[PDB]
Amino acid sequence: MRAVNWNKKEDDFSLMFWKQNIAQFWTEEEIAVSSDKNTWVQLSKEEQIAYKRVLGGLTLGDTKQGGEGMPLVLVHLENLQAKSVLAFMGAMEEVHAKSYSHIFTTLATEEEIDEIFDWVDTHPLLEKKAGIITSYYRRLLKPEVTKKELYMAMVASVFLESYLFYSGFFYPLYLAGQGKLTASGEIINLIIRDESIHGVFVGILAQQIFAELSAEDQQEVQKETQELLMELYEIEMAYTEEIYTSIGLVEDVNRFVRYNANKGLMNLGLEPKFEEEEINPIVLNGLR
Amino acid sequence: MRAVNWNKKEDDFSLMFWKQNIAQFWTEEEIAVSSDKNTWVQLSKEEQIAYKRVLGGLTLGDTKQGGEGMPLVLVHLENLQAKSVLAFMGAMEEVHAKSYSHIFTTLATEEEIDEIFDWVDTHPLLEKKAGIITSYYRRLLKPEVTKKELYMAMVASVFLESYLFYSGFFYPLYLAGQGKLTASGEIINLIIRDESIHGVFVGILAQQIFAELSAEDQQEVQKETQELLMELYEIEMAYTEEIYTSIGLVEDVNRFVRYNANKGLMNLGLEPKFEINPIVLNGLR
Ligand SMILES: [Mn+2]
Ligand SMILES: [Mn+2]
Ligand SMILES: [Mn+2]
Ligand SMILES: [Mn+2]
Repeated sequence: MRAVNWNKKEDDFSLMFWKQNIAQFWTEEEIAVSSDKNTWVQLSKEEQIAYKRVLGGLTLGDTKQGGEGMPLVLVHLENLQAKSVLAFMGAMEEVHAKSYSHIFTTLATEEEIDEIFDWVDTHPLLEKKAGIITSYYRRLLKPEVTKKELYMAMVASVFLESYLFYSGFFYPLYLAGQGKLTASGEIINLIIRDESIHGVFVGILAQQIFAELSAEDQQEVQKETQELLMELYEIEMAYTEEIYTSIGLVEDVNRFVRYNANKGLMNLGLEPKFEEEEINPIVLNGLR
Repeated sequence: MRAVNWNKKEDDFSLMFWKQNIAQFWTEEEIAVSSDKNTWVQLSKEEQIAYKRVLGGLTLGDTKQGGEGMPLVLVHLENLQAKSVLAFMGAMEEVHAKSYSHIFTTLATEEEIDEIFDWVDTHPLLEKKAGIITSYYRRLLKPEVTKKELYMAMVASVFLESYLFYSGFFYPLYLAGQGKLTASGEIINLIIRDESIHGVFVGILAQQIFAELSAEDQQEVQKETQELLMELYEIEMAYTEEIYTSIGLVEDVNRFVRYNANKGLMNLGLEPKFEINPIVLNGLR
């Protein structure tokens, strides 16, 4: 039985990603958010509700990535150095999830926070989104998995945090770019800095697995990947309509979703499928 | 589907352990090992070989804990806050494993290091040890597991890092307690500091599951736990004889194994089953 040996490279990238993930390590106590209260109260009830709902959804995604996605993918990887990187990434998903609770403790009462998490747990589209993604992870709950199954779980993982999440990162970035909730915006930018390299790394692993497949299996997962992309896109358009109609941002959020879907495809070595638009300039200022 | 909500406690201890795990965070590059060369060369060939072999075995343990044990236990937990703690622990197991390579890079040539890892991969006792432990984890690769299966995986985890690899920490601590290889000893102490709280935490989770089992299931896992304890002990006794006879430390290491087996039992809320070396104790300072 093999032990991980870092003095002999198993690939050309795992060490670099290990060092980068460790270098970027942070926790929620590093950013004080109390100063956001002054701009929080300047928002409308509908704006506050949208903010809490999108952060509720982000918490769900990170809960599933740290608790199902990364662990089940990494268990089936044979590269021990890449496994190490995924374990660290999985830990950071739990830091991400906890940091949203750090924001909530400042911006909401205990009753209001209970309301958020109850709404998350019962929401039909969130359940549908999460259910489709985690079904790919659940297929890995067996002693031996096929590379097709492992590839598609990697695709699901890239789509979750390079793509599906951004319907949610939009609004904290949009507000931060307008000078509102900027401390919470600093936290969201730390999360995005992590997820950027999470998606690149998993996409590299996926491309390596894809190249190992038979031609028949490659054709199957190529088609399944494109179907999944557009299945999730249809659900995300319904979600954006539900969350953002009240505050007049549906089409803006949809453009951001398409932008990040193209990024997820490129992380997988695949061509863009949506027209190449510029990032919303207010969002861009929030990423600064 | 539920998201983790840290503003409402799911238990009375997960936050306490989250904060402590975080507070103890460290990486392999914090301790420079170069100064150990001066005491390394003063060891005999037999002492150097034993050192490299024990550290190879420790690496295997952490490779298995971070890549199999922690992920498969955590994926079946219902408590999302406890899940979070275990995910962080699993990440630290990879820090542990990488830190042994950091030591090797200073103390061994490239060819010698590849010899170590070849010896680890083909060693029959290490294969048997790891195979017994990871068979409890492999049982968790299915969509529905029983609480007996999850309990026994937690038992195996506690035994792995409260018990079954102290046959290995003995020698780094023994040398460090004599002023030899003290920088590597500092790394081992950071690892032990983590593993102390890993075993306690998984032991708490195990006791919580145990209390939900029927009386019949409790009887059955109690028997399996005591038999596993002694199956591993027999293998460990053979391992210590193989590793330490050349340097005259078999009986000392065996005493240390029994002491830590008792600690693993206590982490599970169980009574001790066996009736510390003072130089090892000085290496823990
Ligand atoms: Mn994340
Ligand atoms: Mn991620
Ligand atoms: Mn460890
Ligand atoms: Mn451990």
